[PDB]
Amino acid sequence: ADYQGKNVVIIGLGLTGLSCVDFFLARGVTPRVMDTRMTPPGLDKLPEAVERHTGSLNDEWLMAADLIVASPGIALAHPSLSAAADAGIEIVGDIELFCREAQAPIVAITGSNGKSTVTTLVGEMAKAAGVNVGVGGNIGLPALMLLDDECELYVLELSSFQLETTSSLQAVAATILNVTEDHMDRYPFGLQQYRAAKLRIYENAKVCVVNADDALTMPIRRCVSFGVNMGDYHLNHQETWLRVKGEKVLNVKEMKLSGQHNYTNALAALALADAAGLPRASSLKALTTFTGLPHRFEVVLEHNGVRWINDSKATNVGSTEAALNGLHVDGTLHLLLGGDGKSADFSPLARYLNGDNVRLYCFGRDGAQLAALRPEVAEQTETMEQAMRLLAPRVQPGDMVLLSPACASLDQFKNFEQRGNEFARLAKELGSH
Ligand SMILES: CCCCOc1ccc2cc(S(=O)(=O)N[C@H](CCC(=O)O)C(=O)O)ccc2c1
Repeated sequence: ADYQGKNVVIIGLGLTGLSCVDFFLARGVTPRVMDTRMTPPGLDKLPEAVERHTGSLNDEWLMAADLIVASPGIALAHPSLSAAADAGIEIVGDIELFCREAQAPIVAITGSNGKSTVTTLVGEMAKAAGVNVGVGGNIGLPALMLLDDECELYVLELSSFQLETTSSLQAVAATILNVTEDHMDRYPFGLQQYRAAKLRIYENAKVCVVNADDALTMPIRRCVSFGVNMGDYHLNHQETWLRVKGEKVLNVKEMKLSGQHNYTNALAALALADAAGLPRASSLKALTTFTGLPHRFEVVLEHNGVRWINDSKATNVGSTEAALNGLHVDGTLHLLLGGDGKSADFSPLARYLNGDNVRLYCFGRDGAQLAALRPEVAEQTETMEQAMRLLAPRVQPGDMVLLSPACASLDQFKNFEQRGNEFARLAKELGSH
């Protein structure tokens, strides 16, 4: 694509908004930037020659634009964007701009849970094969920061929000790992509308990879499948093995990751890597070396008979359910829940919270709603720190402390990483004498 002479408006700063700014400048186009936040991240990094408008949208700028580059963090349904669309003004996001330029095949991964794990895994499979790979998108570096004509493969995590503004993706391999309720604050037509956004990832994909166990991951109108008991890629319990069409490929005792949902993450990653043409041996090797992502069921302290686990990356109900389903606790589970629940129904969690060995410590915007899952075993505080200091004295040898909050952190924190980092610091303070 050619942007010379166009009036370009970018909505949303941050590293992504900045990567869009840098993208245009390097192409001889000075964009203008707006953000609904008064002091958006990276404002101080924004070059002085770039005009900016913060604290609201600017309809004069939007309606004058030839191209609007919209952060995934702003709804296309926002009246100002709806007005621009009605006017025939083209709206894209960073992923769209990237796809128009990329000169290597793209593996594209979305889903409500497991997408960063599968993304990072496919990256490691490529690295083990000696492929120059760029890994990022919705995690790590924004996609435009990966663009390099020496890159031989791109592996992108894409959110439902990014997908809504992307039209030119033709993935070599694409998957929706699963679809469970999330982002309902952005999808007023409910679960099918959210699903529709993710289904975009399959458009013009060379191979589609679906979850045999989740019908919502399948196109409305074959794909390769992965699953637990069925699928082209499936599990065999003997010990557990990864299998491809009846052939054993890996005894999961060689994996550092554990738990059934990580075994299906492994299958999804292998299916994508196979479709991308990566050698099978090096892909299997990566499965054995990968240790996990920070904030993803991460043991931050195991001391004095107590495991403290940072699962701050659990920003939705289905992710917290993945941590709880099949969870082994010797003594009492001390579960930290809270933040901005994005209008989620938390009741699917209730079935894991029965018995004499669970306590709930509920905080942030939706703390009262979370406490209400089982009031008799729940405490509510304003902050996660308060919750930690409340629970710490009650922790006994055999117990587990688990931050798996089922909510976005954005009511009280910059992001789930800062929430995880704060938890870890507090765990280390409170978990020794
Ligand atoms: C003009 C836009 C101003 C707001 O900027 C944003 C950019 C990206 C965004 C991405 C998302 S998001 O939904 O993709 N990610 C959050 C992350 C939660 C957490 O880290 O605790 C979530 O899954 O709930 C939400 C809001 C966003 C807002």
